[PDB]
Amino acid sequence: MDFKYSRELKLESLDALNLTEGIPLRVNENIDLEFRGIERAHSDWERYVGKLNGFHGGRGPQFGFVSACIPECLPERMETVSYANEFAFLHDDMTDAASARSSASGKQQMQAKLLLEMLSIDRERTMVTIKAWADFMDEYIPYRDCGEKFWFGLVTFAMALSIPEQELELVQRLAQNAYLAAGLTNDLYSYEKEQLVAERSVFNAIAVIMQEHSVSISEAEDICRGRIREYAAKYVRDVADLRAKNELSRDSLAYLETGLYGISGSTAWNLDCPRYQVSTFVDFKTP
Ligand code: NI
Repeated sequence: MDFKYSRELKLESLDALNLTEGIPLRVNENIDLEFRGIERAHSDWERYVGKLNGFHGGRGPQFGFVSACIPECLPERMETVSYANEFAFLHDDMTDAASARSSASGKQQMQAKLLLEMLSIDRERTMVTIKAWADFMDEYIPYRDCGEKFWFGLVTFAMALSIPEQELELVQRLAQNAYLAAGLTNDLYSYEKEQLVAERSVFNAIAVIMQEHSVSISEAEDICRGRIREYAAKYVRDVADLRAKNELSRDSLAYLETGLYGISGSTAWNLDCPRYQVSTFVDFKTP
């Protein structure tokens, strides 16, 4: 990728953790815009939907989820992209909690305001993105909602990418390995806090592995880490081969390369994000 908006960050712990196949960590320079989008999402959520208590979404102590996972996000789209990602965190927690009339009406007002902002930035890519977003708005083999669809919609909007229709099936199929690696790492780092929250009241790969093999948490963590490494290594190999052949469109290769930084960025963010820190646990989280 020809980097214009991000910088590489040295984080030696990633080498020792060995979950990211040596992919470098990159962070968008416009962290301040990401954090502004997060704060506006919180302000709107409290205005339209409900009170926040002990809620943490994409913000981290140094960088946020979007700045690390979409490092080449277009600067003038960062605030809107971060808002939408934070909205998704809020909406997903409320949907988990649930699974009232004025809060659901408030949530559609908040969606409409976001849709208007996106349409004002990029009409055609907004339509691709919201069609991708439509749904959202025993063993490890059956364990796996289409969260890839949210991220596909967000990245293509964030970087003004248009995937040719004739490449979409292939690109989405190859991206699945990056989503599996990042998603398994996510479950690996969220399990402890999730178990704490459930025991005070778990669809997580750690839990699924423990049941499937009748093993302890740390034994399941090792199994999960081995799977993460397989998925990430396969993805890195595929992207490397596609970039060397240079046959796919620039936009499809940009999306797949961004999948690399989604792996390194989400893993680095998981380490100390308050969302998964046990220290930030509260009783009666809202949403
Ligand atoms: Ni290959």
